[PDB]
Amino acid sequence: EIVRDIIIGVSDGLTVPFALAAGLSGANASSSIVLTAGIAEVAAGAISMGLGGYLAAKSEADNYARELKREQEEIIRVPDTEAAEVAEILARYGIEPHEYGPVVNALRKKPQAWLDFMMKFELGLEKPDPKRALQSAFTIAIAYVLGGLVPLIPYMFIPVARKAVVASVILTLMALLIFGYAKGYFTDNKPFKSALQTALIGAIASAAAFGMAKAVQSENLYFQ
Amino acid sequence: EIVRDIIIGVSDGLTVPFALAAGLSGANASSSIVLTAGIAEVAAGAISMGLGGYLAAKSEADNYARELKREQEEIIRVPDTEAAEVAEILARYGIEPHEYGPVVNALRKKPQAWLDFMMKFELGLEKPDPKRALQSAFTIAIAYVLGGLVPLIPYMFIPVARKAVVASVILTLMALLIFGYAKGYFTDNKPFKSALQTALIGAIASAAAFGMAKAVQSENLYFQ
Ligand SMILES: [Zn+2]
Ligand SMILES: [Zn+2]
Ligand SMILES: [Zn+2]
Ligand SMILES: [Zn+2]
Repeated sequence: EIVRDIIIGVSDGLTVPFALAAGLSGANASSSIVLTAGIAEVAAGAISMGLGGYLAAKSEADNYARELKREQEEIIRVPDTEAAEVAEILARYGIEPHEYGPVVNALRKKPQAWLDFMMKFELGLEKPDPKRALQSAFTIAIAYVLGGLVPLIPYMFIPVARKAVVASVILTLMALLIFGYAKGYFTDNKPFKSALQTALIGAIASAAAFGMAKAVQSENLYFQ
Repeated sequence: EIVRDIIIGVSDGLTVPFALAAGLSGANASSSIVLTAGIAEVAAGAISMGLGGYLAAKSEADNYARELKREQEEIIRVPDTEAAEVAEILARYGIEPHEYGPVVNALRKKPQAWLDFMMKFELGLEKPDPKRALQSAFTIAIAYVLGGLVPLIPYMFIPVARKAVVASVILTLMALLIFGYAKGYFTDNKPFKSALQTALIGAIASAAAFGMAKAVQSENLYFQ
């Protein structure tokens, strides 16, 4: 999870901060203009995922605990109505009633397990950790910033943008092929494929941002 | 899902395209410069989520079907080893062996159900639809574009950016309060809270993008 949040968050700040930066460079914009947009974009990105992460986590933490309660109240007020819904669960998996019948009886004495299974199928069996909800957001905001920084560094040292964009194109394509392989070392296999696929989303968007940076600048003589 | 993808995708293109646009306006940048960055950013965003959506969906479609096979091969080659892992599942929920013992026997004759449950707990019970995987990406790219367009429209009609940003601030704050309430009409309740919370992520990031647009422009006399 946190390994995914810090790598899935890096691959967003590596692509869009690069794509805009290259697009701005392509439309003959000054390094300084490429930074002001890019840093405005990185920070505006990190806040949006930072709070978006802790608005979904803090909403699902509340919702699944609230959904935990609503199903217990259905298990309590009308015990057979809740029994039938998970009798259906037992039934659903080709389990013939004369054996699962006694199961409900032991379940009616001990709440947790019977509940937990109906719960598993209602709330997805995902009772979450409250602290790791916050840790998900801070880790995704940080990794997203650190990935936006990578395409931007050269424009900080090189004030001709069409000079910097060549250093930026190689640095981040190196970074996309490194952090593409790392997103394949974990989770799904074939890390050389993931490397090339993150490099290719880079290219597609950096080229679209270039197509569109130029198209809006299309009547101006200099970048205005 | 598709209702979430088209509304969760709108709330990204409403916030970051606005935040940069306001930040650029705040640093005394021309409408035309605010469009060239913003349209570069919207398109570079839509490609990144467009392909990111169909690289995770097409990877999990393959992975869970591949994970479906690996567990069947463990269920086949060493039937008792797979039995023990889901005998553990049965055991785990306070189910005493003399009743679930006969369950495994009927399960050893019929593969699907026994498999499906171990599968449910290994692959999250999420065998996915291949077509809806693609529909998720096209719907999130489209909703993300349409949401970037909304903060940008006024700069297209109004060439003084500090004039346009006032129309943009009201249009999209209207849009965040409308599409914040709609993300509360579905999923979690309390839609007036969700409205105000999407409006507030707007403000936090639009203010951070403003803080940073200005800070990089801090030594220039005019926007350079
Ligand atoms: Zn129930
Ligand atoms: Zn029920
Ligand atoms: Zn197993
Ligand atoms: Zn096993």
